[PDB]
Amino acid sequence: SPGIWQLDCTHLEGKVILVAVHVASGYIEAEVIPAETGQETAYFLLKLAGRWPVKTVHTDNGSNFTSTTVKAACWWAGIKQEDGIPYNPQSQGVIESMNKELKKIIGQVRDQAEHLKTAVQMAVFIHNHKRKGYSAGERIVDIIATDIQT
Amino acid sequence: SPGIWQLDCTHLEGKVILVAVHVASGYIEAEVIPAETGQETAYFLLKLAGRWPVKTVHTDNGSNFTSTTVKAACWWAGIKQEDGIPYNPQSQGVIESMNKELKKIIGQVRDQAEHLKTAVQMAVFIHNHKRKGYSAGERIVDIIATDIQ
Ligand SMILES: NCCCCCC(=O)N[C@H]1Cc2ccccc2[C@@H]1Cc1ccc2c(c1C(=O)O)OCO2
Ligand SMILES: NCCCCCC(=O)N[C@H]1Cc2ccccc2[C@@H]1Cc1ccc2c(c1C(=O)O)OCO2
Repeated sequence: SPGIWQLDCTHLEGKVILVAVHVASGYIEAEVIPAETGQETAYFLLKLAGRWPVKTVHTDNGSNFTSTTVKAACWWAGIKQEDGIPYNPQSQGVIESMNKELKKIIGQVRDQAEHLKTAVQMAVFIHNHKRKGYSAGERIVDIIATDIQT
Repeated sequence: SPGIWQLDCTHLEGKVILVAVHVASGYIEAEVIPAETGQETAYFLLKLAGRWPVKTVHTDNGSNFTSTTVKAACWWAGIKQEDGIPYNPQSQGVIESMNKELKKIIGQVRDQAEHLKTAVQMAVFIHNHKRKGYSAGERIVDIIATDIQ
């Protein structure tokens, strides 16, 4: 559970926002990309895995599951690549709600930045610091620290 | 100390590698950029601060210290912008050693990637996971968790 992440792809302003959610905490990382390709997804995963201990990634769709570049990145970074089939059906709804929330925050900050990528990073900041009580940022750190003492 | 970061700028293949070091742990984040501008530095800081609890940043030079865009990012993200004057003189050497180490790792992986940015992210991964004994990645998490508790 401490090492499980979920990829998620949402759209805004004719661009793609690629999101990784740390399942146990709700902490996220995100980037704006022109289109969701294997190469973009692979590069995003490499960045993520150098920053947090990524053990398992539930890919967002079958194309990224299949992509040889994504498999190469997962091999390189020691990540177990899994599907994202919501065997637990509440997962689809949680992700959809998260996407709606992110789009809302982006809208609230959009005017403070010239570029969408900047607004998305502002939204990541706000999401991860939001007290809901601990923040997602506090939760991921706690969860991983607890795991290390084991 | 748990919230203190140091910016660092090094060069390779006619490009710029911008690095943030978490001082207490030695954990790093890094990106390749065409040139070190206020705008690049500001954007990098926004990314960093949304991901880790950045309280204080020791800027890498006076231009980024002065940049109004960098100040805007630090204001926005709630970061205290400080200079990077090594009042403690061992700081220059530690950073220089880190840059050398990173360039070495980059060289070791360079052939596995078409693009420099990919090699740099591989080097970040290796640096943060390297057991010295705990890894830098384990140390940053421990330090911040202790601070929360
Ligand atoms: N020079 C001879 C070797 C060239 C082999 C290229 C090759 O398949 N490496 C993989 C191995 C590997 C392993 C993990 C991550 C990336 C990569 C690379 C793929 C890659 C993917 C996405 C990107 C990239 C590159 C890049 O290649 O940089 O750049 C920006 O987004
Ligand atoms: N209604 C439009 C008003 C325009 C205000 C522009 C403005 O100063 N925002 C700051 C506020 C703010 C606060 C923190 C970080 C960035 C920014 C933004 C600066 C910025 C910097 C670097 C970048 C950017 C943009 C960007 O502006 O996206 O893009 C990629 O690298």
